[PDB]
Amino acid sequence: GLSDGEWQLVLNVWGKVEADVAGHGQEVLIRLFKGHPETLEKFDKFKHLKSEDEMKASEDLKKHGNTVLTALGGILKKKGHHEAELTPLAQSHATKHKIPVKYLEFISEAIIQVLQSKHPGDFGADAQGAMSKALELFRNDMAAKYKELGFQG
Ligand code: HEM
Repeated sequence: GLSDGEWQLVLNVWGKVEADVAGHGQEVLIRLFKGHPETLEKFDKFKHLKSEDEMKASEDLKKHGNTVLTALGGILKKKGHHEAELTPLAQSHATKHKIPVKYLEFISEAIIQVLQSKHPGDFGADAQGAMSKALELFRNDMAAKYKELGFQG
């Protein structure tokens, strides 16, 4: 549960990611790969990128960042009523990609790091706390679906 006011600060800052979705997606995955290299091991398509210059050059890394943030935007706009948007994600991530929950935590922190670097002016103390609670609900709900799916890391 976030208040209505919190959901508003979340959608507001989300408006700035939507003015450049692939741009922000690409830096989130770089921040993630740079910050927890082990996460790169889950991506066949990218385990061959050896440096930040190669990641930056990567057209497919950019398309995938786009995918990720377009999926996450759809969830956020639901303001917590996102079961339907969430299921399919939990099903592939658990069964197919075998992504532990800690990895969800890693990407949540890269998302916040990107918004802080790119929009300091808009991403003050209030927007920061609201976005954190929004990503923390997303992860708690993903963890529970995992659980009913019979998994979890
Ligand atoms: C904010 C959290 C995330 C979102 C919204 C998200 C979204 C997606 C979407 C929409 C797809 C494509 C359709 C599907 O397979 O479900 C995808 C595929 C994938 N995801 Fe995620 N993801 C997230 C986090 C993660 C993390 C943290 C990892 C790895 C450490 C990861 C690994 C993968 C892989 C390996 C694929 C298939 C990539 C390919 O085409 O080879 N995801 N993700």
